[PDB]
Amino acid sequence: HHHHHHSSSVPSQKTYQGSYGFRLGFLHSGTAKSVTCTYSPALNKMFCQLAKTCPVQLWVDSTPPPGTRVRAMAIYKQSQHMTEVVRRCPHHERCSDSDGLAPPQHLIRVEGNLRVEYLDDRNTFRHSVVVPYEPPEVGSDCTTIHYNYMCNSSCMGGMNRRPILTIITLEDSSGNLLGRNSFEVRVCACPGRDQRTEEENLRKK
Ligand SMILES: [Zn+2]
Repeated sequence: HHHHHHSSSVPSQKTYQGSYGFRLGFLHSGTAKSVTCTYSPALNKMFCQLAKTCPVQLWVDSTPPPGTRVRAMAIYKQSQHMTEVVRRCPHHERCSDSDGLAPPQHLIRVEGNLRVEYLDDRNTFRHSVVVPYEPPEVGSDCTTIHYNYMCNSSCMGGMNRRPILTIITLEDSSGNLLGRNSFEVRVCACPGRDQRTEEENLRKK
């Protein structure tokens, strides 16, 4: 459809635990050359490869009500590009790599969930992917959602080498905000090397 490049609104990226003590967790922070997705606690930044699985843990202090959902949305980190809608580059939008659920223009996808829903906001023009919140299995302390980023920092067009932030919101069935957390994301070829070097850069900052 006729694409809108900019949005009249910028979603908040402010951390909010809310009534249920909503917080994100990440599996590991290792930086081996074989790593496909890792997280830097010091930088609150995820480093991952194109289309690879990105586990994100959802933690709560108490069970939220039925119908609770979890939304993911990307926005450009630099204020300058903040109103530009984050979307896939022409190449990826047109390569026919859809899994049958995700519209081709969406940067963020969720894998392994038949109840996933993709939204193209007709008011804000922002893209987002939502799944039902699934309370942890008996014995488990959290639940994990597996995201996929379908463009990287080397793509022509789209992000065009610009840094982005992923904003995760816990919402009720009415669309009200229950919690929010965000982290920067760098989709690249060597996540391990980049994280190990960027953490070094921070240490000398
Ligand atoms: Zn791309």
